[PDB]
Amino acid sequence: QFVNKQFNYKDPVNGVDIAYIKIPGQMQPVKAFKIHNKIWVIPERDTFTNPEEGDLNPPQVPVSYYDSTYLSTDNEKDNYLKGVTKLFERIYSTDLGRMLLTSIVRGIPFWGGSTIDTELKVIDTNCINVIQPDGSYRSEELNLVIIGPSADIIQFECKSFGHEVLNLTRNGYGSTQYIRFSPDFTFGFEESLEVDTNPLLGAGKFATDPAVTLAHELIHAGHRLYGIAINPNRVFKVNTNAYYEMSGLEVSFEELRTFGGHDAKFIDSLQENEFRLYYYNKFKDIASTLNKAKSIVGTTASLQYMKNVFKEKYLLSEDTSGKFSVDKLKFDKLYKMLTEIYTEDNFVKFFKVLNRKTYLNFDKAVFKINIVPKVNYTIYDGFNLRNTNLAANFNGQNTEINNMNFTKLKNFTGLF
Ligand SMILES: [Zn+2]
Repeated sequence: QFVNKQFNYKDPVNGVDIAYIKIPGQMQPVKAFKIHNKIWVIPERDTFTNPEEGDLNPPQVPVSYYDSTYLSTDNEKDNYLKGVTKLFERIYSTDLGRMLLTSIVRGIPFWGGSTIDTELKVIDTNCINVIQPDGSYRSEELNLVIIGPSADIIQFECKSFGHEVLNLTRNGYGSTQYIRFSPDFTFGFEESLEVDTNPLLGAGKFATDPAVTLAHELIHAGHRLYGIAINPNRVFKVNTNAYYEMSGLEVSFEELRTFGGHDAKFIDSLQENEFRLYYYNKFKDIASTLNKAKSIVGTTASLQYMKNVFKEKYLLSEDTSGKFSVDKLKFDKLYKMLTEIYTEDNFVKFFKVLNRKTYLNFDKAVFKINIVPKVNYTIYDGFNLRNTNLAANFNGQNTEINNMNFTKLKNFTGLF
């Protein structure tokens, strides 16, 4: 199992894996759960990571959904925690998911906080502050936090804190990733491509498996933890869908990469090679920075332990004297793993689900779901339960046939 404890929300705090924490304005502490080394879950709406997003009311775009009361009660938080746990187990049960989660846990954000070259130092915004049994705070490094959505319930995304001059998600360093996510809602899509990619057609017959949606965000998180995310200012000015063109819709290269399959091929070979070279250069910077460091700051870890952590993360070569370098062959291999093997399209193949065929579509609807009961959804089958009417033809994802598992909250078709 990926998650050794089946936490209940009302389990007592212990200051270790069930604790009140603060994240790096003023905030009150929030109850959080450490589901795995380097990975925490905060069953709260995210009113914390962005100062401009401190409340839960609408400011509405077609694809949005608002309910300021979602995820306010203990029962909802208990189910949130169980649902997120189940999705991590579903992911981890696949070879591809085990690979991705292993990469994520090994992807410790770089200790790039020193302004003195000869010293190696943590960056504080890659930590959380945990209330200990005596009521005082300690600082804990972590890689990933799953948190509830902000005002728009269905705006899922990977958020992280910046640095004053460093671009941590694009300079190889990485940073702690906060994924706004809910297991309590999902998207409807259409099985015919010419309907799915038309904004005027379809009610959302099939439901997206939320394990795919979480995997998608985890793939972004992998890019961002390794500091290889593509700048969102690099976009495909889509010219393969007449409706996209009418509205001038642009899609980031980072999204196309993450989806994979034919979408990723809209990044041409020259651009692919440019980015590979750019990020290779960032890993070389990191090796040079590590070589300059002769002392560590803080008392919790030795310099040789931290140099090993980063050797293992970046797959660096180390000579006998202890000098690091980047092997271009190993770089290309890791870069390829993170960017081409870990894709939405590949997850679809492992989960054996129906899914959108492209990111360049129009979402059809949003449904309320409940994946916690095993009669509804399982680690091994998702909605498409074996030895039932739901096992065949993705019938479990068919919102018409498995109608008790989906309640439509909003239609998007006709609003674009
Ligand atoms: Zn995405």
